[PDB]
Amino acid sequence: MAKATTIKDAIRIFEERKSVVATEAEKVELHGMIPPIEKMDATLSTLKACKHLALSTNNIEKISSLSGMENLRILSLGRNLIKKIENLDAVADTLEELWISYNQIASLSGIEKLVNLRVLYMSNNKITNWGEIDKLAALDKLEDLLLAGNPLYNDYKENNATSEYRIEVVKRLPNLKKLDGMPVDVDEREQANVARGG
Repeated sequence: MAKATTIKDAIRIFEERKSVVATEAEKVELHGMIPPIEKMDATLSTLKACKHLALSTNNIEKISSLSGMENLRILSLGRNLIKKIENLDAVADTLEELWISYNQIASLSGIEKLVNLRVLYMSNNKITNWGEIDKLAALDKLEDLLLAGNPLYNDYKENNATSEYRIEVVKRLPNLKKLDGMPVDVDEREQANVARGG
């Protein structure tokens, strides 16, 4: 369990605790992070040598290195926790491929940005603000996004609204190309035929 203070301490701690090979590496493969993360001086410097960030379980209490994460492009993460929003803006502005199996969020700006990104995978995300999250989450534009785990979508209908979203994509096809393709089930050729045909 490496903490999150300075760049020398953050990487040295990650090399002695998580036993990883950051060293300002363009691609770092860590496992777990520290929940009180706030000042990422390492991100600020490693930003020059930053491109792919890989993690497994990381809680985020705060985040001051938004510009540091503002240069990330690939994010290999499987579980992360976030309550406020102070990084998803720049992170969503520069990220391209965000892989997040589990991720809990509760900020309208964070969700709108991370979803506004290019392609993202969320099989276990935590969002319950259906009111704005539903459409405000780039629902009518979002390029590629996988959503198969959350109270919002599960509130609509576990496996009854997901496929419905697919029919809305094939019919209302505005910008988004892969708005949660999990429920595709090769039925878009039939469901969208009965929904788009009539």
